[PDB]
Amino acid sequence: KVFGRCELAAAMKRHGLDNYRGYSLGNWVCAAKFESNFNTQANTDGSTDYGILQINSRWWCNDRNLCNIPCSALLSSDITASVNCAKKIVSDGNGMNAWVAWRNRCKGTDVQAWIRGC
Ligand SMILES: [Cl-]
Repeated sequence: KVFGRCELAAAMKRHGLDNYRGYSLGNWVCAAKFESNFNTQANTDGSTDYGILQINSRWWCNDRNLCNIPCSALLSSDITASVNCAKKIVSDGNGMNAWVAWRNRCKGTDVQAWIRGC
């Protein structure tokens, strides 16, 4: 499943990411756009970032996994386990700066523009 922007915005609001750990919905939508282009199935060091948030296996999944899920569970058409693992990740202490693409592209911009027009 490759989502659309509004479709995705609605799913993320559904799983309760609008203002989660401080971050408004746009930050999340903005990150999915540049990490996966909204594709729900997507080395260099360890191996493999999985899914629409592109969660790295070295740490978060097993393919000691921190989120307590397999990495296959970051590939289905619904985004539910992804979002749960996202929820643990963003509360390590580094926030959304975990996601590189978020730090270089979304941080500081007008991120509400990603939830305007839906
Ligand atoms: Cl934070």
